[PDB]
Amino acid sequence: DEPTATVCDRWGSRDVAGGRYRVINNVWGAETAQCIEIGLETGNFILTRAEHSNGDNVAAYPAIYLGCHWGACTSQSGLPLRVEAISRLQSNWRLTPISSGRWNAAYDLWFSPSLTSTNGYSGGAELMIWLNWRGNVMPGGNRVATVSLAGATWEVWFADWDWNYIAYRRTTPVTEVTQLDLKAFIDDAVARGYISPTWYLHAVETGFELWEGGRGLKSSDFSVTLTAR
Repeated sequence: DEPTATVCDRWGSRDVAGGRYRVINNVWGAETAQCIEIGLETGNFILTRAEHSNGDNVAAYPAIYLGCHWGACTSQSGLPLRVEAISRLQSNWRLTPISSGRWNAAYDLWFSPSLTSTNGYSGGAELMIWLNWRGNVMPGGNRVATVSLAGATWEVWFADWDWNYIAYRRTTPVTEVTQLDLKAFIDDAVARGYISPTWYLHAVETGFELWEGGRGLKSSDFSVTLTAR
């Protein structure tokens, strides 16, 4: 049994896996209560409390990440790194779904033309990869395409906000990915004109966007492997 911490602060976080990843409670869109129980070695986490009821606005995105999330960096992440300077990028993840609430299980990658992210990613992009969900929750923006990438099929959604938002929603849900080729999504977004290849990738995250509820969702077995050109 690995050591755990129970984090309930709206902006609470823990370094995990010797500093390689970081886990964030990240209740960014509401004041409703949420706790996660975090395994300090693996970075595995489970929602032990989630009282969100936020209409059609995301209340929270409890998540684990490699890289720099609003200027808070993990240890020796190799990011930020320019998109054109990435050779390979893959990730493992396993999620445990629940039978209630309105939520998704989704990667969230953050880009911008700047080398720093302390002030966020305006003028850059956010690339999501939705693997599972409940409650007919929808990506931002408009559906623009359907695409074969990384060994599966995806809906492509795009919004033009302060940053470019691109979401890939899997055509059928899964509970795990093994060596998911994240660069395939990046290169598709570049080809579409949604990400500039001279923008930096700052952070590779995954977690659950929560609109309503969430208790019992679990994130396990996260890994990211990045290779620079």
